[PDB]
Amino acid sequence: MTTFDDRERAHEAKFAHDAELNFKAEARRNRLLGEWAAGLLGKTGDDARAYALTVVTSDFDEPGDEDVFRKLAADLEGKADEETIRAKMVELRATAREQIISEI
Repeated sequence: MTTFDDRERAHEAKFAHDAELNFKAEARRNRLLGEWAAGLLGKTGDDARAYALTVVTSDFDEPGDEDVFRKLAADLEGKADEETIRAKMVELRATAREQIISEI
């Protein structure tokens, strides 16, 4: 009865016309970071998937806020160095578009 159908995806040239399919890769930078911490925290399957679906802010650019580092170094206590957090998510600017163009 419902008014929806969302089906397979079809990104054919869409990354330089459309918003909707662009948007995911346009951002992505923080969407994949719970999918990192998941495994380290022992989360797998839906335990990973659901956890990943509550990890987005895009913190830690210039000093003035800094909470994600503070929270991760507690949550991930024993599984990430300070530098292991602060060096990682730096590069994911590239990995963000990459993982979409991988898992099309």
